Amino acid sequence: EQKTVVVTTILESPYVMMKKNHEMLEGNERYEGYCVDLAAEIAKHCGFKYKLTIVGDGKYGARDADTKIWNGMVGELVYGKADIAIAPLTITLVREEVIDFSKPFMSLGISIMIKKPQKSKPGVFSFLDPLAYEIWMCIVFAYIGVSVVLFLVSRFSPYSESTNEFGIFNSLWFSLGAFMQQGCDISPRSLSGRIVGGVWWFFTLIIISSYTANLAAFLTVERMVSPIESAEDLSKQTEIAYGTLDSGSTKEFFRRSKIAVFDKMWTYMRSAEPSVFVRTTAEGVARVRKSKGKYAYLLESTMNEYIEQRKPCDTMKVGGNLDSKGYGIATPKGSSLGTPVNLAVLKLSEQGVLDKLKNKWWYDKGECGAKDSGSKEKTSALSLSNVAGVFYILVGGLGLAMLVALIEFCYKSR
Amino acid sequence: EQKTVVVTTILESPYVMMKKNHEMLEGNERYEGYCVDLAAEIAKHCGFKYKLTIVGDGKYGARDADTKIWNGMVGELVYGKADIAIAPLTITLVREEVIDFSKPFMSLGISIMIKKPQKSKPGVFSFLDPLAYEIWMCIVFAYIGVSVVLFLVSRFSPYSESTNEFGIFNSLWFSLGAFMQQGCDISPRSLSGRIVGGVWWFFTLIIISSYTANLAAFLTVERMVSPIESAEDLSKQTEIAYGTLDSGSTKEFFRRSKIAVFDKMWTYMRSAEPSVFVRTTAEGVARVRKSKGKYAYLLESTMNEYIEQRKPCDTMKVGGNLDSKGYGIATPKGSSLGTPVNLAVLKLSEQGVLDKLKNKWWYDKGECGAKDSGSKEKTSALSLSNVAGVFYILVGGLGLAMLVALIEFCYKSRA
Amino acid sequence: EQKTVVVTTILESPYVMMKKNHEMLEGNERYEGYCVDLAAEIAKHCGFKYKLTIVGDGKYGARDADTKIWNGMVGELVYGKADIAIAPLTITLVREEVIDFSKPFMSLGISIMIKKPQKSKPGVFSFLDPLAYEIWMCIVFAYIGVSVVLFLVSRFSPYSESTNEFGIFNSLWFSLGAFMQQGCDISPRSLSGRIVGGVWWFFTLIIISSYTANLAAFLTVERMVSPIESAEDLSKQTEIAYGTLDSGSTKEFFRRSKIAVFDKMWTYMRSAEPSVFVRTTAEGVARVRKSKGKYAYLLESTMNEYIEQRKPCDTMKVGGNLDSKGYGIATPKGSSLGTPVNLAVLKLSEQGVLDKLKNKWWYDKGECGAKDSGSKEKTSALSLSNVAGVFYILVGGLGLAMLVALIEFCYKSR
Amino acid sequence: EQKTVVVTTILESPYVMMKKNHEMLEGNERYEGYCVDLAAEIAKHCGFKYKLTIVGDGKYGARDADTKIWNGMVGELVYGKADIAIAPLTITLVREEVIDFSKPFMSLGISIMIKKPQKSKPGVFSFLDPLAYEIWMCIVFAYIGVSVVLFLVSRFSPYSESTNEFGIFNSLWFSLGAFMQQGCDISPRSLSGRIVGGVWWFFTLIIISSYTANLAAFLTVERMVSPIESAEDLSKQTEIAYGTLDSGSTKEFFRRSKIAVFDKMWTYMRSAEPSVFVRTTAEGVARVRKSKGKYAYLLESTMNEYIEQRKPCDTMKVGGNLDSKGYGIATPKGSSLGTPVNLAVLKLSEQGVLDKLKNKWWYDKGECGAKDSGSKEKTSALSLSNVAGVFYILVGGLGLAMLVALIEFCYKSRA
Ligand SMILES: N[C@@H](CCC(=O)O)C(=O)O
Ligand SMILES: N[C@@H](CCC(=O)O)C(=O)O
Ligand SMILES: N[C@@H](CCC(=O)O)C(=O)O
Ligand SMILES: N[C@@H](CCC(=O)O)C(=O)O
Repeated sequence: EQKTVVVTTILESPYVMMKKNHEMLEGNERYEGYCVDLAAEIAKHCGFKYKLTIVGDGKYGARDADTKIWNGMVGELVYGKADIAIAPLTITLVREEVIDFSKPFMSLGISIMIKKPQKSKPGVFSFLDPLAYEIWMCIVFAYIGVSVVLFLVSRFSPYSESTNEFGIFNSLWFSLGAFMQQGCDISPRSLSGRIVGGVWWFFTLIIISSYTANLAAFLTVERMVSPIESAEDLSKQTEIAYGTLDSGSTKEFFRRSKIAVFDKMWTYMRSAEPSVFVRTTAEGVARVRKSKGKYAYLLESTMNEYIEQRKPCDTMKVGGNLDSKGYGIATPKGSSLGTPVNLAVLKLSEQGVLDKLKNKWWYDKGECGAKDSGSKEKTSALSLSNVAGVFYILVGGLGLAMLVALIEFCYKSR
Repeated sequence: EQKTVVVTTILESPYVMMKKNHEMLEGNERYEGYCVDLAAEIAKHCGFKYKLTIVGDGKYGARDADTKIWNGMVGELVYGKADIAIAPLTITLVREEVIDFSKPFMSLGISIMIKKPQKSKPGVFSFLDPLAYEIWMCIVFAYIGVSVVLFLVSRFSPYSESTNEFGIFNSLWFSLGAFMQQGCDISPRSLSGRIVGGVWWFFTLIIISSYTANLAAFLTVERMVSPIESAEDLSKQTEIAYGTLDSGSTKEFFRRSKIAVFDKMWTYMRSAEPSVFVRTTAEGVARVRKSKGKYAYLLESTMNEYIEQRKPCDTMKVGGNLDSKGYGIATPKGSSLGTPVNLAVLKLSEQGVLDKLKNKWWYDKGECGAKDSGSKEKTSALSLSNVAGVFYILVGGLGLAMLVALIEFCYKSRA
Repeated sequence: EQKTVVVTTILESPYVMMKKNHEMLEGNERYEGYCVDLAAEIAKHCGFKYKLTIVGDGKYGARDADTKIWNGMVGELVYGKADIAIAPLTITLVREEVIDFSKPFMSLGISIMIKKPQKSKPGVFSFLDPLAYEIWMCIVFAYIGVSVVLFLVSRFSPYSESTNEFGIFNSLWFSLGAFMQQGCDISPRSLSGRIVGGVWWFFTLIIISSYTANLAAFLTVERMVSPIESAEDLSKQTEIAYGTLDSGSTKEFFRRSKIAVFDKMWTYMRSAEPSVFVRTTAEGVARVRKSKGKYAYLLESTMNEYIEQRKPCDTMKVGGNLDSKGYGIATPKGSSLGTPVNLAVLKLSEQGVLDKLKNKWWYDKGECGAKDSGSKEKTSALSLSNVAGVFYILVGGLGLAMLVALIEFCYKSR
Repeated sequence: EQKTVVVTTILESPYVMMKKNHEMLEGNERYEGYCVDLAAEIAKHCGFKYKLTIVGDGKYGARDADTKIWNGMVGELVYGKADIAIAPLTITLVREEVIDFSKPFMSLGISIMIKKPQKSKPGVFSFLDPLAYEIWMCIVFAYIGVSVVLFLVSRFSPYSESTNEFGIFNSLWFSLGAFMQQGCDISPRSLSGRIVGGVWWFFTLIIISSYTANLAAFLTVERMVSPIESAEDLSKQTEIAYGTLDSGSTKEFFRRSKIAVFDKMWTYMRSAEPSVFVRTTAEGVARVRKSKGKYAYLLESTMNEYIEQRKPCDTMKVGGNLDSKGYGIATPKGSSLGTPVNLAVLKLSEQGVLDKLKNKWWYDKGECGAKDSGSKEKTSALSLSNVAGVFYILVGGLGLAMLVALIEFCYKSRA
């Protein structure tokens, strides 16, 4: 008369959590979580008796090669260890053909997860950065031209030789002194020269004012670096390594996806030399955190958004997710339990209690309000590294400067 | 053949479009599009003819208030006006209850679209913008008087008037270099003149500082542009506006959902006035183009990402997909052809023709060059264009002095 | 009552709002008195017809002195012209004298409302602001001393005295030109003088850099700053007049209040010139908007909030609530209706419908919601009025400069 | 008769406090405070004898839900161990059904409480703080090296060393003025020297700009601090924690009210651990005092206004009151004292004796009132202290140069 069933589940942290009294409790009491209280609600509607169990394989597990003999979690259904599965498991025809599935309870998709980027060590020459590259070339050519035009106009028969000191060497010297805003030893006596002298002042005044303003702007609200826009970039580059969780349905999806980017990524991962795949969520997390972002991990975004709130907040989503897929309850073929739980799942889908479960197990567990910069940093003094460049230039210049005197003296040695 | 199957259709690119000269063509040949091809695939695989018909009221339709009447294509299905529905009809519970669907053939999410904001190429002389015309003009007038007074004071009968170099031209040349803080070759000696020098120096000290400060502040403000992202801002931002197509089941979803984000959205849309809703997709996207920044629009991501690649290329997606849905071919309740249709759908799926048709229709029409993809977010770099004008001023200045020196020669050679 | 009642009500937008078709709507269907038809729960139980009736005097009503005449609402209740009032009216013993009350449905208090402040025109001399009076003073004494010390040490006996240009006049000239960062031809050429020269350069360098930095910060962020915040300021009031609603029981409360700050306020409000009070909401509103900078108005915080979200969004709450009191139903003494309606108000408080009663009007009409610092209009060009001071100084100095030459000329006339 | 009625009370300032000589005094004189004073007016109106008694567990108490056994003062009132109680217990319906109350004698508001923000005392040389110690150090060495190289290269024979003025001391004088951008009297002649000059010029041009930019940034970040205001954003801020007294009426209010912001507050108060709850006002205040900046507390505003006026003055109100409440004297149901007590309360209210008590217990007690008035420090201006040290450096510099001339005299005076 009486009847009981065995249930399969998995200790996924968003879905099932190990109760502190884990030493001796039964699976119907050992556990709490979205799967646990979903199962309780299902048994409340359908009335059937059950016991919770972990997946005996403790994993999703891969298909047996060349046979597709099922993994632990599916085999426990097919071979009578269990008759119902309530787990975060991907809906697909390659599974629907062997076992029945309920209506999906959630809709979700693949995402990348990456280490949150951090401030890099500043560049040795980064003191140039505000003013952009090309302008320095324009400045150089302008200085040349200005010196030449000054020299010519100064000496093009002002009525004559020796009438003033403006030699070409001295003309370059005047041109250089006028820029860095320093002592002026001489001045153009002639109108055309005073004219040439004039505009160069306005030009330097504007340039310097712009530079000093912009550098001041730069030091406020840094808001920099964004190394990857989407997996597009990850498909163009090859330095950063990546891979899926092993045995995952992502691997089968890529195995047959005809999209050129995804087909290229698949053929690479098939061709990848090191061990790109990870067996566990913990391994996938640790590998990225170890790699300082040099390796990136693919997972269903609903795990990422759970880990995102579990401090430290050193991980982030990027990209607009990969696809859309359902999660649902599963049932082996011919099992009488199938439709009486499927109708209960339909009830919950239309009654909306799942929104209560989602609130209870994700949104109430949000912690990391640091996303919105809830606390304001304080500026600190410049490090020596932020200006180090100028000292090398200085000392090198002095070193060169000594050499000239010796070579001049050796020329004048006879 | 028993009878030609009555097909309901609505004009929507790329699903269905009018032919270039449709008025010249056969009634079915009048139309072209993704679904028109698929209709031929259905006719092939199931082995019967079909008749294309435009949906009379031009909408999917919804349940009428307080009457439970059905209008739109669904109305035509529930009242037996047609035999099969061929349109990007989304599958939802409140309609599944009365019409039958094949296996889904495509998956989608909802998306948000906005106008591309600007083309901010700086003006040729915009570096002057901190000071405005009047300040420069008054500086110009002020410049003269200082020299004039210096000259007048410098030259008088010492009751020895030759004992100073402050001629008129030198009295100019002193003052310009003084204003630029470049120093001088000579310094005034009379008590009167030093006062003038002092006040002109003070004037300089104020002006140059003010200019530098203002330019710095201006760039500082520009750094904080902080554009809207991820639609989360629409929980709090209200300077923007947004809305949806009318009679779309998007509206039913929004008014039926209770998720606090989307509850807030429906609360806004239920109460904001004047009506943010729109009756047609064509004028809806035009509403964004007309609103030019103030009104955003919500639509299926498939449509957003079709449109945004079209020739004008003046709009873009923002944020990710809000949810997930799918299309299915639909037919009245108990239509015996429905299972043959489901088999045809399954075979066309397995054959990959669902890619074939999409690969024809989407990628060739991707005529926008997709430049300025945002892959280099300014990097705070001060572009050369922003300062270009000064180089023209410099070159012109140098160009003039040649001609000056030439006429100076022509003078010195005959005076 | 004759199985029929005329509910005393007042048209006030936080509680009752006229329907558009008031030319043809009649009875309760002329309005949306959700603020009443819940408390009418006992009217539902008794089944008597209730008409939402406009208070005859259109005002909260009052009680006279001497004659003790009862006005408006109060009059029509005590004279038996009306029978039940659900009007938003203040609980006070002066009314408990002749009528009785239910438990108050909500609590509120005295509030004060002013026109939102605005940026005035810039000050003529406001260009001085970054350094303040003390520093601007001290610079002068520093300049004096530096010149004096230079003159002293430069004219120790060289061995013949006055072997260099550094007279006192020239010393003042040199030190002034050194302050302004200007070309000075003469040089100390002496140890003590060079020492003195150095420090003055370092001093000016620091001063100027500080000034420019601070002004740069000043232009980035603006804050209007409210001129007053407290009742103490209103006791120290300069010109801004203030007053309560006329005929309002807050006025009698102020007449009753003995506490020294409020007694001083009252004795001012007694001794202020006539027309300091206002009789209606609209009169107070217009007076405040007319008072660009001359008057401030006091009202109940719930009405302040109800206005604060309306258009134009040009008013603000200032300060805290001055007191607290309840609003509740009022009825003639010992009424066979007034007794049981308290049961309705009680159990409606247990049901918590007060939250809906608030939300439907105060929060659904939030309208002019949050404004913050996120994005602003371009700072735009600096106006001439922000620097006008310098031009006056300049032209004044030039005008003076000629005078010295004429008097010098007349001195050298013999 | 009257068997020496027992009054229950809990110690709290200014309500009731111990006498400083309670180690040796006896009777009700062992105490001071608002309520124990008012007890004399109660005895005046009742005509009865009474004794003060300390509440054993020292708290108001709670229903103890899932058990429904009252404790605290309410416990003593329901189990008949307390004849009458006088304490700042607020009247609530969940209490009124257990105990009687007089007319309310005083009105209250709930308040938030925080530590004072520490005053930003300037440093004597804080003007240096933008530029870091190592840079200031290394500038000196670079200045030395440049000067030495300029000297050496200038005076090596030109083929004769008398041909130029660049002596060692003159070489030190050139470089200093060049670094300060003050110009100079003389200019280097040889190509090597001009190279050195240009290098040193570029170096200063970089340094001075960097210094100015950093100082401007440093002030800018400061300005926009925007401290917490009205404290309602404790519903939104999370870096700063806030507490509430155990068993207090507030502990019910946040469970029992259902306004959304207070809902998320109660969710915080439920979830946060170490718990927000505290057993005593004294140690909660101590917790705030030690947990400066990061911690806050909820209390009756009347208590904050008592506490914040004490000599330490390190704490203050923030924001407006949360609600409105009152206090009444309490007694078991149907006590024949109740109506006499209500009459006494009414009389004392009408007589204004409430103020005659209150004035002694707050207005003489206030001993901190220093607030910005007449003028305000915070507006924009820099204080003199913020740059003060430079003036000391200047004065000392001028003070030194006298002695140089004095030793120059002491040399020359015996040539
Ligand atoms: N292990 C999950 C997810 C794997 C994946 O993301 O592909 C499943 O196969 O159902
Ligand atoms: N017509 C679709 C929505 C189309 C859209 O919002 O883009 C529906 O029934 O929901
Ligand atoms: N609502 C107040 C009138 C306004 C006032 O007192 O200022 C009353 O019930 O009397
Ligand atoms: N004395 C108040 C304390 C209120 C509180 O702090 O929660 C009471 O009766 O509970």
